[PDB]
Amino acid sequence: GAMAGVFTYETEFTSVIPPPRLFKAFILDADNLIPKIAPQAVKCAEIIEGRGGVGTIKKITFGEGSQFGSVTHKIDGIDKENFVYSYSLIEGDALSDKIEKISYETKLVSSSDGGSIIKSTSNYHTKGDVEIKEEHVKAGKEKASHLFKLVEGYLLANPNEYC
Ligand SMILES: [Cl-]
Repeated sequence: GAMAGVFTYETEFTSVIPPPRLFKAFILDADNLIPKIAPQAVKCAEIIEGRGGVGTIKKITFGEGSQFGSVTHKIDGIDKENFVYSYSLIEGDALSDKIEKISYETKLVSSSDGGSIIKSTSNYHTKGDVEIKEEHVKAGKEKASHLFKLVEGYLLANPNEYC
């Protein structure tokens, strides 16, 4: 029986937008917001099974920017009051014989200056010898980063939304 392990990588950035508005727009309204403002990034998001809570299975189809590829996510948890959203990658290019699943956690933390700290944890569920490239991981972190800036810009330009 092959070695089962977990490789954990955590990363953070800041936003001028405080957690309640950021969690409502960027996290809870991702399916509707991102295809609408960034069609090149996301073509659409479709719920396959569930209502939007824990256990929900959803397929995200990318735009031209990611060669109309796609990812399938399972929602592992949602804590609206603490701004925590957990989900697993259950179908995607990042999975292999070596990486069977990636569980992510996005947590919004408030700061005293009125902003947010966006804390992203990636947990890679490994099988056998572990061979994880820093370039492969950091391209995934850059990806999430440049997209967030499009969301942040839009929310600043449309202050009446997600209040
Ligand atoms: Cl990238």
